[PDB]
Amino acid sequence: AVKIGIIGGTGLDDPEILEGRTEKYVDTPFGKPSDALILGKIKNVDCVLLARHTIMPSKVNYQANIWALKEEGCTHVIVTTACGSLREEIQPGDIVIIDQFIDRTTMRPQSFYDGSHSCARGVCHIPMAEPFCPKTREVLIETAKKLGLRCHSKGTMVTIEGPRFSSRAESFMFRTWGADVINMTTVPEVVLAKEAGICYASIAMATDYDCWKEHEEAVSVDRVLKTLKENANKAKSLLLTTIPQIGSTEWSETLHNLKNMAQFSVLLP
Amino acid sequence: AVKIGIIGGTGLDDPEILEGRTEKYVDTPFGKPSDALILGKIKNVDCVLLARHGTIMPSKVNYQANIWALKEEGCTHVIVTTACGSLREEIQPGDIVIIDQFIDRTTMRPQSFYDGSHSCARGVCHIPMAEPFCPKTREVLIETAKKLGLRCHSKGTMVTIEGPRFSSRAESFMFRTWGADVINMTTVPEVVLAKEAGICYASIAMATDYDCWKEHEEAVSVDRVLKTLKENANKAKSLLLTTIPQIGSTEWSETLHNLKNMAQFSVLLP
Amino acid sequence: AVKIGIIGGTGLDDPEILEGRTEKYVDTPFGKPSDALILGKIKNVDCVLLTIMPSKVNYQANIWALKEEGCTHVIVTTACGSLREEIQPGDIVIIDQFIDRTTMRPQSFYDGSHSCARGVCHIPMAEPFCPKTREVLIETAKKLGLRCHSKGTMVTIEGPRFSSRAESFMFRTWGADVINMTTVPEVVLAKEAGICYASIAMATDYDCWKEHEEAVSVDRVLKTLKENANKAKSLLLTTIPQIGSTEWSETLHNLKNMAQFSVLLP
Ligand SMILES: Nc1ncnc2c(CN3C[C@H](CSCCCc4cn(Cc5ccccc5)nn4)[C@@H](O)C3)c[nH]c12
Ligand SMILES: Nc1ncnc2c(CN3C[C@H](CSCCCc4cn(Cc5ccccc5)nn4)[C@@H](O)C3)c[nH]c12
Ligand SMILES: Nc1ncnc2c(CN3C[C@H](CSCCCc4cn(Cc5ccccc5)nn4)[C@@H](O)C3)c[nH]c12
Ligand SMILES: [Cl-]
Ligand SMILES: [Cl-]
Ligand SMILES: [Cl-]
Ligand SMILES: [Cl-]
Repeated sequence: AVKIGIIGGTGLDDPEILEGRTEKYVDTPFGKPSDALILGKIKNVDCVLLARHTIMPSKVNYQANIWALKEEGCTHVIVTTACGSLREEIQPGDIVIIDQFIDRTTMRPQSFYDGSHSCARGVCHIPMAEPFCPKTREVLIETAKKLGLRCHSKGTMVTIEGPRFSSRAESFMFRTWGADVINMTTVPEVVLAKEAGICYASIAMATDYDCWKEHEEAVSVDRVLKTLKENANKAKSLLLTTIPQIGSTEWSETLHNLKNMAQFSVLLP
Repeated sequence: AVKIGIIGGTGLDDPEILEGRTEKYVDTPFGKPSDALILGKIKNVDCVLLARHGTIMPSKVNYQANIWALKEEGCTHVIVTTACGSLREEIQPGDIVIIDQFIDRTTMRPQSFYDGSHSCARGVCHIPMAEPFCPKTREVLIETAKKLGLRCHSKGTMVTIEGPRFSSRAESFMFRTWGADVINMTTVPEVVLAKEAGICYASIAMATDYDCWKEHEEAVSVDRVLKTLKENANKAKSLLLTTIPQIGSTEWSETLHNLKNMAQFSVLLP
Repeated sequence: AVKIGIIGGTGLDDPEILEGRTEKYVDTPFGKPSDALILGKIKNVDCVLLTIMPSKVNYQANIWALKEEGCTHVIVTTACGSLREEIQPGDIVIIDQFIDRTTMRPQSFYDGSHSCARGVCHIPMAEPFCPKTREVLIETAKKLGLRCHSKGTMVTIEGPRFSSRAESFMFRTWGADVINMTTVPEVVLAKEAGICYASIAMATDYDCWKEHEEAVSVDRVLKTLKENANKAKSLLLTTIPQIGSTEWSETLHNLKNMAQFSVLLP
C-alpha cells in the first residue's frame, strides 16, 4: 500500500486534484510540524500534503515533519524545491532530479536518535552513499521526458544554512566542489527520511544563476518569485503525472531494503 | 545626514580625535551590545564607536545586538577594522586589504535579524550577498590609502573561521585552493547583518601573519599577531581618520536608497 | 613523570595488562566525562583509560579530567573511513593534520563561563599532533610489521550520518585521506591543556567514493574492527613503554608555553 508524502508541492491542495480532503494537526516527540497534514487521494493514490514553511529554512521543524509523515504510514516522500543553478547548462525553469547533496548547514539536527527521545533510542549512523530513491528518480526522469519538460537526470545540491544568499566567492567555490544547484532545505530532510526508511526524491527547479555568472542578474527573492511564477506549473504537472506511476510500481523489495538499512544503522548498548 | 559606526577601530576614543564624547549603554531586542556606544564627532562627522570584544571569543560576540544598536543610533555607514592572517605571499604582514568578498566557515552564528521571534523584524529575509561590501566606501578607502602611501590591496576574499582556535595547516592549504586571500574570525556575520539593516559596510583588514601555510616560516600565534599590530596598527588608524571626512563629504542618497530597497524587497511576508 | 591518557584504546582494561587498577568517577567544571577513569600501570608507565552520538560526547569534560589527573600525553585510537585507494581497511594511519567539518561542538575551555579558564584562548593548530609521539608510533608499527601510513589528514564530520558520495568526492579534492567523527575537538582541547596528543587511526571501510564497491555501513565497520582491532591494541601496548623512557621536558615545556601564551586577558 503506497502512501506519498508531498512537501512544498505547489497547490496540489485543490478540490479538482485532491479527493477526500481531510485536514489534521499532529504532535510529535520533536514538536509541531510546519503545518497541518492534508490527507486525500490524487489519481487514486493515498497522499499526505505538508507545507514546509514565513519561517527561515534554519527553523523549519524537519524532524517533526518527517516523523509525522512516517507516523501517517508514508512509504514515499516527494519534495519540490526552488534552487539556484551553478552550471550554464542548468537554465532557470529547468528541473533537476537531484541524486546527491553537499551539506553546508550548521544549525540543524540531522537525526531522530539524539539520546533524548526514547521512541528513537540508541545512535544511528545512516548511510548516505545514495541519498535519493533510485526508482522514484527513474519514474520522475521518464515522466519528465514524456511531458516534454526541460529536465536534468542528475545533479548535486549544495544546501546552505541561509537565510542569506551566497557570496560570489562562495558561489565559485561551490562550483569547484562539484555542486550543480543550490538551496536551503534538502538537508536534513533527505537524511531524516532515510533514517525513517522512507523512499525520498526531490524535484528541484532552477530559478536563477546564483551570482557566479558575470553576464546575468544576480539572485534575489524577486528574481526567484518571478521565475517560479513563469515556470512552477511544470513541477506541478511532473508531480501529478508521476504520482499514479508510483502507485502502480512494485515497491516491497525497495522498501524492505530501506527498512533493513535503517534498522541495522542503529547501535544499542 | 551621514553617521559612521566604527567597530574595532583602534584608539579613536581619544579627546584629541573625538569631540563631544558621550558614552552610552543601550539594549536591543537581541540583547546587550559588546560594549557601550561612544558618540561624538571626528573631523566634523558624527561617529559611533563600538568595541567588538568589549574579553569575549568571536563566537560569542552579540553581532545582532551590535549592528541593531548602530542602526538604531542612525548609522548610515559602518567601517570595521580587523586583523587577519595572509594566505598569499604578496599580502605581507602590515599590509592593508580592502576586502570585497567572504567565504563563511562559521557554524554557531545567527546571521539574520528576521528569526521569527522578534516582531521589529517580522518575516523571512533572504539578503543578496553577491557584493557584500559597499563599493563606494571601499573606493574611498582605496583612494585614501594610496594618498597616505600605504601598502594596500584593493580587493580580497576573507575566509571567516569559527575559532577561537587557529586553523590547521591542512585547513590553511584548503582555503588557498578555495580562493581565500586572508583569514579572520569576525567578518561573518557582521557584514551580513549590516546589509540586512541597509547600512553601507566596509572593512579594513590588516594582515598580521601568514597563518601556517608556509612550512618555512613562523606560524601564527597570539604573540605574533600582537607584535605585528604594535609595529603597524597606526596605519589602520590613519586610514580610518583620513577616510572619515571623505565619507562625510561624498553624496550617498542613491547608494543608501538602493541598499534600503534591496533590504526591504528581500523580506517575505505571509 | 609521564602519565598517558588513553581514549578509545580497545580493551586495555585487562588485569593481565593493567596493574594497580583503580576505577574512578570524576566531575569537572564542564560536566561528567563519558565514562569512569581507569587508573593503573601498563608496563611500568602510569596510564589513565577513558550509546552517545559523536556530536554529544563531552570532549571538554574528558580532556579536562585527564589533565586534572596529571596526564602529560594522550593517545587516542579511532576507526575511520579511507578516502585513498592505498589506505586499505585494516591499515593504521598515524594522522598529522585535520580538516574540521563539525558544526555543533565547543572547541575551547575558555568560553567566558568557567573561571578555571578565564580569558580567550587562540590555540595554534599548525601542528596539531605531537611529532615525537607520532615518530615513536611510526617506528613501533614498523617493528611490529604493521601496515601503517606515516601521515594523513583526517576530515572530522559532524555525524551521526555518514557522508554522501558528493561529500566523499569533495573531501578527496580537499586533501583529506581519512574520515571520522571524533578527532575535532579532542585534538584542539588537548593542545589547549598543554597535553602531547597523538592518534592511531584504523581504516574500516572506503566510505562511499567508489561507485563500484560496497559503501560504508555500521556492519561493514564492525566487521573490519572484528578482523583487525588487535593491531591497534598491539601498537599501543608496545608504544607505551617507549613513551615512558623518552625524554619529554623540552617538548612539554614548549607545549605549556604555547598554551599559556595563547590566552588573552583584559
Ligand atoms: N541562489 C540560491 N541560493 C540558495 N537558495 C536558492 C533558492 C531556494 N530557496 C528559495 C527561497 C527564497 S524565495 C521564496 C520561495 C518560494 C518557494 C516555493 N517553493 C515550492 C515550489 C518549488 C518549485 C516549484 C513550485 C513551488 N519553493 N520556494 C529560499 O528559502 C531559498 C533559489 N535560488 C537560490
Ligand atoms: N591566522 C589567523 N587566523 C584567524 N584569525 C586571525 C587573526 C585575527 N584575529 C586576531 C585575534 C587574536 S589576537 C588579538 C588581537 C587584538 C586585536 C586588536 N584589534 C583592533 C585592530 C585591528 C587591526 C588594526 C588595528 C587595530 N583587532 N584585534 C583573533 O580574534 C583573530 C589574525 N591572524 C589570524
Ligand atoms: N566512513 C566513515 N565516515 C565517518 N566516520 C567513520 C568511522 C568512525 N566511526 C565509526 C562509527 C560507526 S560504526 C560503530 C563502530 C564501533 C566502534 C568500536 N570502536 C573501537 C576501536 C576503534 C579503533 C580501533 C580498534 C577499536 N570504534 N568504533 C561512527 O561513530 C564513526 C568509520 N568509518 C567512517
Ligand atoms: Cl530551499
Ligand atoms: Cl577577527
Ligand atoms: Cl565547510
Ligand atoms: Cl569517529
